[PDB]
Amino acid sequence: KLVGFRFASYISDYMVLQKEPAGAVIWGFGIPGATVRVILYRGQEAIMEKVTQVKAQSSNTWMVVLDPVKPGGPFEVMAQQTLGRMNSTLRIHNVLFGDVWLCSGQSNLKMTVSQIFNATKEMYNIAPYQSVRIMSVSLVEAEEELEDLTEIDLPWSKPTPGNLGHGNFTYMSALCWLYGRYLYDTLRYPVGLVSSVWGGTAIEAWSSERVLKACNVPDHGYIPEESVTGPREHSVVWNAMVHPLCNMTLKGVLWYQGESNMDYNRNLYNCTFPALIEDWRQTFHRGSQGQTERFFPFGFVQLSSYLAPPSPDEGFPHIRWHQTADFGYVPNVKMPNTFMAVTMDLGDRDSPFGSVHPRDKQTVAYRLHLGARAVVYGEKNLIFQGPLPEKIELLARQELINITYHQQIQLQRQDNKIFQISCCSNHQCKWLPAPMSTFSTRTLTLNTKPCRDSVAAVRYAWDSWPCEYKQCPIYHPSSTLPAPPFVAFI
Ligand SMILES: *[C@@H]1O[C@H](CO)[C@@H](O[C@@H]2O[C@H](CO)[C@@H](O[C@@H]3O[C@H](CO[C@H]4O[C@H](CO)[C@@H](O)[C@H](O)[C@@H]4O)[C@@H](O)[C@H](O[C@H]4O[C@H](CO)[C@@H](O)[C@H](O)[C@@H]4O)[C@@H]3O)[C@H](O)[C@H]2NC(C)=O)[C@H](O)[C@H]1NC(C)=O
Ligand SMILES: *[C@@H]1O[C@H](CO)[C@@H](O[C@@H]2O[C@H](CO)[C@@H](O[C@@H]3O[C@H](CO[C@H]4O[C@H](CO)[C@@H](O)[C@H](O)[C@@H]4O)[C@@H](O)[C@H](O[C@H]4O[C@H](CO)[C@@H](O)[C@H](O)[C@@H]4O)[C@@H]3O)[C@H](O)[C@H]2NC(C)=O)[C@H](O)[C@H]1NC(C)=O
Ligand SMILES: *[C@@H]1O[C@H](CO)[C@@H](O[C@@H]2O[C@H](CO)[C@@H](O[C@@H]3O[C@H](CO[C@H]4O[C@H](CO)[C@@H](O)[C@H](O)[C@@H]4O)[C@@H](O)[C@H](O[C@H]4O[C@H](CO)[C@@H](O)[C@H](O)[C@@H]4O)[C@@H]3O)[C@H](O)[C@H]2NC(C)=O)[C@H](O)[C@H]1NC(C)=O
Ligand SMILES: *[C@@H]1O[C@H](CO[C@@H]2O[C@@H](C)[C@@H](O)[C@@H](O)[C@@H]2O)[C@@H](O[C@@H]2O[C@H](CO)[C@@H](O[C@@H]3O[C@H](CO)[C@@H](O)[C@H](O)[C@@H]3O)[C@H](O)[C@H]2NC(C)=O)[C@H](O)[C@H]1NC(C)=O
Ligand SMILES: *[C@@H]1O[C@H](CO)[C@@H](O[C@@H]2O[C@H](CO)[C@@H](O)[C@H](O)[C@H]2NC(C)=O)[C@H](O)[C@H]1NC(C)=O
Ligand SMILES: *[C@@H]1O[C@H](CO)[C@@H](O)[C@H](O)[C@H]1NC(C)=O
Repeated sequence: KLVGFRFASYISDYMVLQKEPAGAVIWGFGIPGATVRVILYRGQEAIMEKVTQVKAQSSNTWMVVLDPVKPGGPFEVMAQQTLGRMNSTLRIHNVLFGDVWLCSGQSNLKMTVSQIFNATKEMYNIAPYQSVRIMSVSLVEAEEELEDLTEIDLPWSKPTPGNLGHGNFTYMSALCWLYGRYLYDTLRYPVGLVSSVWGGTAIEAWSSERVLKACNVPDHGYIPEESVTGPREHSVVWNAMVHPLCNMTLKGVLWYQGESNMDYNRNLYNCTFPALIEDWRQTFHRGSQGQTERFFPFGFVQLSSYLAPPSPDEGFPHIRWHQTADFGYVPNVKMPNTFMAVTMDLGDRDSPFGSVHPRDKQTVAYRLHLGARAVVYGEKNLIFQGPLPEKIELLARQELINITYHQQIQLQRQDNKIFQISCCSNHQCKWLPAPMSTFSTRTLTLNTKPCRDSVAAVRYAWDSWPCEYKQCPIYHPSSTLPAPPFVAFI
């Protein structure tokens, strides 16, 4: 109905488009049946040209896929609209080509540069990162999937101190920006960061109907008040803030979510999250006409610490577990081409926003940058996963449990209460603290004395607030990566 020739909403000046091998997609609206010519200029020279015609059927859209472009810039992109004796031209300037990353999640990734530690110096450190272009999607929800973005908080723009730290939970994600900054330090070519994030949302709002069907999520349509403070309805956030973007070619996705699922559909998270990334991969693949990799990188953050009221069953450790598909590490078979950052040891007790919103986002960006370099940018043989036990065995006569880790381990502190084992007597189990007894470069021996001989399972770091800041027991000496939490059965 709106027949005004225009680019898509997220196509503006200063943007970053996807680089070779993938081809950037340029689409917009116009008059049905009119002809559209999209020309890419390097300076004043027209490097390339594609031709298409605006759909005469329902969509009312015109779309071209450019040829692979080499990272760099600046470029210009022009679209010309012609029909009969009617002529129109659109031009966007200072376009760059490089790796585009989509950041989404809830309030912890909404947190801005102005809100984190060392805020001012990070805010004003942009001089070497002017080719790290940024955009923040405004909060909109919709009952049905949308073809275009309704509302944009921060259009494509070069980073400045003001737009980096532009308020409380507003413009630029500290995590997204810092991660893109590490990425630019490494890659040294243009990076684009599009952040569409809504605080206090459950993963159901971010998933389409397909994931809900695949995981048999209860079709309440609504979600317990306190658990989630944002849009309850299913898939609305996805419909209005992520679906329109799936026609943009992007390098990868950064994801920080799970806090709102601690007490809502907890036990289905190990289904929904892998299903979510898979559905996003497929939908972006078809939306960009195959330009986005069908298995594009999906880097995510494991939930951080949280000072929580005492509870018999805490959701946070369960969600930390389910975020790995109950496997303890990524990438794994259920999540190929994915990297993770463990953040439970980066707890902030005195944060003004809450224990759940720690201000140390630089360390998170560093660990995510390790994961990305290893999994995505061919920096193999770089330690990006924390020490995880390859072998667990039980010595019933010695009343011990011998655990051996794949990587060498280094002891930062002993915690009698961090290791817990389950005591199933009369076939009724009970979780009890198991103190560490012996330690070695690659193995440690736990003690069973409090549980007699009915041992069934062990678990490590299964508390919402497991340790104090950067003070967890087990660490890698070289990589400064913490031993991730886990549960194992005997
Ligand atoms: C509070 O926040 C500020 C702002 O971010 C931090 O200060 C920056 O910290 C980063 C990271 O330490 C510094 O970046 C490093 O700079 C070194 C040289 O930078 C100078 O020289 C280059 C030209 O060579 C100039 O372009 C640049 O502007 C600087 O003048 C690099 O050598 C570093 O890279 C390598 O270092 C290690 C090895 O030691 C490698 O392992 C790395 O992978 C990497 O390859 C790095 O790029 C930056 O210079 C700091 N200053 C500013 C103004 O940003 C504070 O650290 C932070 N403080 C606290 C307490 O949180
Ligand atoms: C994604 O993650 C979720 C949560 O981790 C998984 O859902 C649970 O998975 C576990 C393990 O597969 C299931 O546990 C089974 O529970 C049975 C009884 O359940 C009752 O008791 C528990 C607690 O006591 C209550 O919470 C529950 O509501 C019921 O009242 C046990 O009988 C099972 O054990 C039997 O078989 C095993 C097989 O080896 C023996 O070792 C045991 O001794 C015993 O004979 C088992 O413990 C649990 O039922 C699942 N649901 C819930 C709500 O907890 C998903 O499976 C997981 N999905 C994927 C794909 O990873
Ligand atoms: C960017 O890439 C994405 C990739 O998905 C594309 O998104 C697709 O957009 C179209 C919109 O045209 C979506 O298709 C629409 O689905 C409607 C509802 O489907 C459900 O409900 C119907 C009955 O209610 C069932 O039959 C069906 O099986 C589903 O269960 C259809 O009703 C739509 O057709 C009707 O809508 C238009 C209104 O615009 C009418 O004018 C038509 O005449 C027709 O009656 C339509 O098919 C599609 O679902 C989206 N993809 C996905 C995966 O969901 C974008 O199109 C693409 N953008 C560009 C510019 O290329
Ligand atoms: C960004 O947010 C911080 C944190 O505040 C908390 O989180 C926000 C998301 C909101 O939900 C806030 O309602 C919430 O408290 C803000 O810090 C707060 O700053 C204000 C003003 O500087 C402080 O208010 C005053 O505090 C003095 C104490 O000396 C009282 O006497 C006054 O009457 C008045 O209440 C407030 O204490 C402070 N809160 C915390 C927890 O530190 C911050 O202002 C905000 N910044 C911007 C730019 O919006
Ligand atoms: C716990 O398991 C580890 C792992 O095997 C044992 O350490 C091994 O000890 C043998 C002794 O001959 C060495 O040859 C291996 O090289 C050791 N492995 C490693 C990784 O160091 C350890 O002895 C076991 N401890 C107990 C009490 O059973
Ligand atoms: C549209 O106008 C521009 C500038 O006047 C011109 O270069 C172009 O050839 C025109 N296209 C038509 C008339 O189809």
